[PDB]
Amino acid sequence: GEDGIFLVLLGLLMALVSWSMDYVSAKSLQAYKWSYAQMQPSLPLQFLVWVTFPLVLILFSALFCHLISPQAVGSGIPEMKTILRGVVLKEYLTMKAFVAKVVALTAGLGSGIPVGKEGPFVHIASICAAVLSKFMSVFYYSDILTVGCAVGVGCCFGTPLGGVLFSIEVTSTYFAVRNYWRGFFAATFSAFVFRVLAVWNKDAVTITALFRTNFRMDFPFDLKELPAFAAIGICCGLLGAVFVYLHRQVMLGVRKHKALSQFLAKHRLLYPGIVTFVIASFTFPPGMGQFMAGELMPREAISTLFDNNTWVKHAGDPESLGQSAVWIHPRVNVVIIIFLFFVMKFWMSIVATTMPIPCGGFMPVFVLGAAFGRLVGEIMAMLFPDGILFDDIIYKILPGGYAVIGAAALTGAVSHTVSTAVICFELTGQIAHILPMMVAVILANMVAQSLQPSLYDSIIQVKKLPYLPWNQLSKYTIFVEDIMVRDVKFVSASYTYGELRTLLQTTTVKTLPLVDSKDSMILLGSVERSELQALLQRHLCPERSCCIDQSPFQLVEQTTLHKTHTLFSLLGLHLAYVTSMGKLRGVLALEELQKAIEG
Amino acid sequence: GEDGIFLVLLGLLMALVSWSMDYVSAKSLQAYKWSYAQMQPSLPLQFLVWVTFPLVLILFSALFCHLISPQAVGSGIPEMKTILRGVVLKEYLTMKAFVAKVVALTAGLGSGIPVGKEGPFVHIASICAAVLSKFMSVFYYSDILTVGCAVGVGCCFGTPLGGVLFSIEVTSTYFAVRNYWRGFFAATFSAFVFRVLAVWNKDAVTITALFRTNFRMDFPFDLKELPAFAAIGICCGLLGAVFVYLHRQVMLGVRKHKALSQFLAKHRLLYPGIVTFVIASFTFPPGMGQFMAGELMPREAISTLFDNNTWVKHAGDPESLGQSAVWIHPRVNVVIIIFLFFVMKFWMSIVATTMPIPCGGFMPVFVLGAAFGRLVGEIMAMLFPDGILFDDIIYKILPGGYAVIGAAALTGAVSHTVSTAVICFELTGQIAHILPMMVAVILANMVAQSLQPSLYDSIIQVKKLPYLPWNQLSKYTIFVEDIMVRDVKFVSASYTYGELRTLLQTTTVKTLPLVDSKDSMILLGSVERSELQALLQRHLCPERSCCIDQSPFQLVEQTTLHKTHTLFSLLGLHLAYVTSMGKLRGVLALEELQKAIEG
Repeated sequence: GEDGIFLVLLGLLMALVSWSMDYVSAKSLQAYKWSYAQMQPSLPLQFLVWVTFPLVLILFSALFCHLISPQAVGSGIPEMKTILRGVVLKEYLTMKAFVAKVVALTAGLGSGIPVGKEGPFVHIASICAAVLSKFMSVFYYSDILTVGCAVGVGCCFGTPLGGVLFSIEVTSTYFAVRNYWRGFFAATFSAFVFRVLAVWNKDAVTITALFRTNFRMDFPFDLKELPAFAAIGICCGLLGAVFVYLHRQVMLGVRKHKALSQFLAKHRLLYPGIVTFVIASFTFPPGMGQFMAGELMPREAISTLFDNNTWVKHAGDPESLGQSAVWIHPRVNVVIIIFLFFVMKFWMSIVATTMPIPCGGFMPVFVLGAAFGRLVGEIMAMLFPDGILFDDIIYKILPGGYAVIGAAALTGAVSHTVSTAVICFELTGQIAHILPMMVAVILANMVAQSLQPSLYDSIIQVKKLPYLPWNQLSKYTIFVEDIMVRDVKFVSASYTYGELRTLLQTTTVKTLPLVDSKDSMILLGSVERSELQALLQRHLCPERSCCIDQSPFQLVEQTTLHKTHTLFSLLGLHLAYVTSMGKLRGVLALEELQKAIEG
Repeated sequence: GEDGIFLVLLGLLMALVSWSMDYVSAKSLQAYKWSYAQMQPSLPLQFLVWVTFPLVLILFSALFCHLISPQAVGSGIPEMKTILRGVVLKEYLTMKAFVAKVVALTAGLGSGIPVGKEGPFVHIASICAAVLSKFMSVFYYSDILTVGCAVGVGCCFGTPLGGVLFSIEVTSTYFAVRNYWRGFFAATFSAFVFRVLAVWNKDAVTITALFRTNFRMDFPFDLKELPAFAAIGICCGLLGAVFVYLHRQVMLGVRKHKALSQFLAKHRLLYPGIVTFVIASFTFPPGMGQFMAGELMPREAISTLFDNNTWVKHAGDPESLGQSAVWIHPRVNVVIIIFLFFVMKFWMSIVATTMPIPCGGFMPVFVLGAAFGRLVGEIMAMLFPDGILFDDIIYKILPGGYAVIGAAALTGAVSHTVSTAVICFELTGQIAHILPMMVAVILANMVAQSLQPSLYDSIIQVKKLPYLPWNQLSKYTIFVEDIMVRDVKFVSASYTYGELRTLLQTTTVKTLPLVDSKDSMILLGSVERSELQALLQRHLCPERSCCIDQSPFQLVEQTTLHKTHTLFSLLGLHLAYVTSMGKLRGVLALEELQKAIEG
């Protein structure tokens, strides 16, 4: 209840900063489109302004990623899912770097290029959670991490339950119940406040999800195109896996040669923008948007792509429809335009996420899934223009739900989870296609689990971070024999004045192994050095309460590394006093286990 | 993948038995209504047939609950959520009692009284999972329990994600990720196959959820009635808590006196039916259904209750609408009919779940939540008949979504969870009212968590079962001093022929504490007695491979009971070799911890 007050204040400021950032980003994009409309149609001058805006904005964000933030480039979720695996980086969790990312992320979201949103927003959300936890309870750790992840994605998209499911279902092994209680509570409140303020100030008539894709919802599917639903898993996940492979094909491409390393050391700044320059050469709407339709910021691009009609029979008319008018070449078949759409988008999304930016890998992946979905919907509308008969009512198909199941399925394959489709129908506003997208997402996840590793697993692999992985292969010859450290810290309780001042003047660390005697070698517990210092100074001052805890563990010295990994996984505890008969024999660390599981 | 084949065969037979049971139940109810229509309107004779059908059917089910099943009366979820807390009852998990429940549950679902469905279906689902796991892997325990619970509720209602959420979120403390993978996989497949077969044989045009409650979904709520949404939590959860209290008011009412105990021992059979007899006297449609409208099996009763119109302005017409025509008295205001509706339903649902039947406590609770929802919707339609203005379109309110948020909210309060509302909108077919029902469910859950215990917690309390509870109150004076058992089983590895045959001829249990020597008292590990017997017989026969595992634990002998409860909770392990300096000093059991936490 009262911790829930902490939670709702958290989600309050989360909704504030989310509304602020997308408000300013939308104003920026509409101001750009305002000017680019209003000046004149001059093909040197439209090209001029078309190349002036993006890289000024992008390299402004890149300056903020470079100079103020020392290490926060390429940030997102995999570093904090490694933090909940144990490796703490408090210098990386800096509040000052916090502001260094988000407004740059605003300039990231100010980009006309597709960018990532949620991963950095998850990270800065966990920053907000940790800092406000520092401010509160004076006026539990991976709990705050998991809560931060849940409220971050659920305040990105106003999606509570898919947000908490997307937090817990991948970034854990076990999970505590007070944490999901806090999770859905703050996530529901965050999704609540995020939607109302756009009705408070700048009308968003009362509630959509974000996107109301209106359908007839009467005889929707049917099950005759259900074998076509076979396709809506399989190849989708296939190409998603290829994406992962190609991402590694450029991550090694980050550091395959020394010459680009040397010129990067010569000047770090110029590298992303120039190649964005050439896809700026592949964005230009009257030059090459004649054959790509580059007039599409991705949000309204997919809302227009979610049009509840058949564009093959709307290839029958030259009618001024809504924004879907941008989907017509006057003499080229529109299956060819969806061809050039998906091909240019997949080989531009890779270099979009390649550049040194804190990037999530979800939103261009959404637009390619939606592209494939309305692709297959329009081409089977071409193959079957007939529809069915029903009681005095002909029911033909429509590809909007096909677009939304593609933009659930392929990104679920990419994300190696199922919560992505939960976000997908939760933003869709209608829940006709639930069990087909569920079947497709589990098909694509088992394809992707069969073939390739994850995105973020490959990310922590290439970045070579300290992580725990494992793969359930307990071989014959692995023993804890060269791993424990036979350095022994020790305190006897029998230490008097000189010995106590010696302990004051010698050691450094926060808590200590406490034994009976150093000849006994048998551990008793662990004691705060700080409490000892406090007791000694506050007994030495008034011149002129021994509480004891225990060590909950012992490593029997012939345990396999897989079962020891399992042990530290279920404990969630860091170090090991590997003893024999009570008598301490070695010290085992988490990083030592990681270096062992290298083998 | 291949364990997923086991999973989909499981969910296949689950969908088979679910389709079978509700198919036969629907045929039974329509055959009853067929006869009760077709004979004649005679008030002695309609009363005659009206009292003949139900208790014949009910006491048929009660005979199956009594005679064939020795202990399976009052079954459901709380016994198996206690089983995953450790207490195994394999005699209670009998396949033969399995068939003894379900067809009786069919006669339970054949009843015109509101009954429970999911709890017994969860239990028999876990029975199916355990038996098929016994049959497979020859051609992990609470994993099978949690999978059984998830697939049971998700095959009850065709609801995968709310089903797996309803399995995990209450019946656990920690939870493993392979288990939810299996969970949503089989749950999605079960929900898939359950819906298609009603289109295969007996048309259910292709896909609803179950109930397509069609709404205008255009300016739906608005936020001006949002303070009325304050009410839709609070009092709802209030009365739900009163329900729990009143349930205990009859559970003690089960065993408050000795005279009814003596007459129950005289003949167990007659007790439920007679009081059902008198509410049969409170069911009769021309006698007292003039003032209760008893012509309502609950499924179509709530689908009719989900009518997307205002019955106050439809109190304006005598028009033959659909089934909603049964909601009219020709001279009594319909707020008074909803008065008698909710009052008779809440004091009949208690004695419905009271009787010795395996019963869930959800479906009449759904109908009272829906009753309160359309109650408040119709009365604010009376208070505000105006609606709003919009662009040449007047938008007035409609109480169907109000009915569905009530039938999410109060049953979420009753169930002490949030997954119930997930099932609610997942069966609703439209997801307009998501964030209001989320806000209402968290309000009602915090009210119910503030006031009263759970249903099933009170159930295991009154049934006095062996369970672990706790309540985060570590007092000053609790120590593990009178709890460990100083009986020591011991085997030395140095035992030769006569000593080994002595160990063969003496002990009983499956695995044993293995020590170095009995004078050492220091435990080494645990060894299967069966493997020892096998080695000795298969070395004694060919006349005429010592593998060693370790004991992963030690209880330091001054641990508090709350932290020891926490220890066994996080381990998921049963017994404790409480040693000192290696040397074994006591044996601590789970039931001993339960008897300690009695204090």
